[PDB]
Amino acid sequence: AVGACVLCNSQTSLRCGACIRRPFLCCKCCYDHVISTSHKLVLSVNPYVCNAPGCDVTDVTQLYLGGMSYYCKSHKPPISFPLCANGQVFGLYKVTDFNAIATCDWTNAGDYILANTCTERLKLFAAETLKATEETFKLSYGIATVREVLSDRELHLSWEVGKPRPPLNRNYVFTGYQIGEYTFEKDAVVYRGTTTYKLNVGDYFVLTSHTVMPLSAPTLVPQEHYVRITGLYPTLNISDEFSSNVANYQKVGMQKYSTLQGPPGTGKSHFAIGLALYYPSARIVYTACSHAAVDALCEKALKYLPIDKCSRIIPARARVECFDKFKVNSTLEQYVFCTVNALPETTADIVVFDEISMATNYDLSVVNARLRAKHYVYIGDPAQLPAPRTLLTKGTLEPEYFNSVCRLMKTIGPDMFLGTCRRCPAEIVDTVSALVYDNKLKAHKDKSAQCFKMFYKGVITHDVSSAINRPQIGVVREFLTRNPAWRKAVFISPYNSQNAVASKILGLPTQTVDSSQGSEYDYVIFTQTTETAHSCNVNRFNVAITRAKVGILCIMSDRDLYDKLQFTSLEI
Ligand SMILES: COc1ccc(C)cc1NC(=O)CN
Ligand SMILES: [Zn+2]
Ligand SMILES: [Zn+2]
Ligand SMILES: [Zn+2]
Repeated sequence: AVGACVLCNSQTSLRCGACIRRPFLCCKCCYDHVISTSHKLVLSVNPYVCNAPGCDVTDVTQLYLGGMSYYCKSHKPPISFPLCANGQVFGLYKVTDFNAIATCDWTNAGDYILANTCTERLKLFAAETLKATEETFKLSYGIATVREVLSDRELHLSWEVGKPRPPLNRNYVFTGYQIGEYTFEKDAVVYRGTTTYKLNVGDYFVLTSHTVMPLSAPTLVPQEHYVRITGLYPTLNISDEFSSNVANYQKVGMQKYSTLQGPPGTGKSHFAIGLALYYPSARIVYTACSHAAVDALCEKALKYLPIDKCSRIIPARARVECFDKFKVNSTLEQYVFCTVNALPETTADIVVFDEISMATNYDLSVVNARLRAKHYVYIGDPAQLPAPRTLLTKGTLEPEYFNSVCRLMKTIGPDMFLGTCRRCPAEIVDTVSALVYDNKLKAHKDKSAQCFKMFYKGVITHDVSSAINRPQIGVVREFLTRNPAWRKAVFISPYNSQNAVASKILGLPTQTVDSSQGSEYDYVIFTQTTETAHSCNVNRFNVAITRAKVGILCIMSDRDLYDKLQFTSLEI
């Protein structure tokens, strides 16, 4: 009820009642909000509404102070002062960017640009507002009910009339009814139940709309530079394996926070785990948004760090499987691996936040609120994929606007850059180096002579909006007959519907570009499927072709990206 101004910090009792997060505003800033926007409801212990019986005047510009009460122009007493006058709204202890964050619908790219270019408190206001908007949008969707059960993995659904149907992919996680979370993939639909239960007919699912908590901590803590390693104790016996990162590990101990840009296969988790060997007494918390990113850090830690000092933090609501080898939920172990939403309230000597392109400003802030650390390290790559922005439908979100860490990496550059790709055949490294890394990424591997490209537009069909290209899958099938070593390839495309078709026709394991991020395979077969902004996205393209260790086959739709691929072209 009585708090601090989200703009200039000048204490007040005035909260905007029209803002979905109800932020406190000072006398000066509340005025500049109500007179420039449709937002006219002003709060305190008592709201600014006409006290005269049965009067519906709530607009603060049409209200006045009659002693210690509030009334409109039609009900005010002779001795009454306007609540809105002289650039101020009457309150105790007596902006363009704040207005736009407060009133935008978050469907445009410019809304996200602003949410990242504004002041720090406006970043938290923006992150709270966006997350709250995203959750209330889930409520707009229709309830799905089980009509019949075909088998242990297939079912038929009945939808609510009037309310739209959400897109079916492993992106949208429903909550069965409390029979556990469930996901869907396309009249022959497949049901992916997180908890194994006999799919009851009549039982329904609904999109988990968790409540949005307020943000207290900043996205980035204030930067501190030191002239000596602070609170960390190095070794002069770090294995040659991690010696390439000694100068960077020291930079970590000489700054409050540091950023690491690591292109694919340049040694990000090797750097992250090697930081524990360089400061062997330090308590380190390894965090990331996804369970898969946390698990990939667990796998590297399992190889170099003592297993008895490790613990994998798993929340009670087990939404999918997790890394099994560390002791579970022992919050007190020297090494703690946990997702951002499951983080306990604790301290650390170092906090490592991985896959930073997937973080939102909300995630950056939660980490600063749940973890108080001597040093924070942000590992990721702004040339890789960002978190899906479900409300964003107009415009494209550039990497400098993914989050505060990405913004720093794209404007002032990263503190540390891993320049040598050790995963990919040089054809791939040379392509992405020119495409997204300003020719600064170098190849450790030779050219494999197993990277191919084919320009084939085929025929584009759609499953609602998720696209399919059966002729591009036909070309893959023909290629497989002539190149049987490729029988072990992973099939990748920008669309679930393309992947579902390729799975039945080719029999290859399937993966979307977005779900492939962080993973590597010997052989990759990629079909572009369409020439949309989604399938032409250079960060998505970069992720797609950098999954391969040995060979890649790219069936392309876009001439531009095809021409850039430094691969042997194939005929047909
Ligand atoms: C657009 O570049 C290419 C396209 C196709 C092939 C076979 C090679 C290159 N470029 C190189 O191998 C580096 N000069
Ligand atoms: Zn203010
Ligand atoms: Zn408002
Ligand atoms: Zn009135």
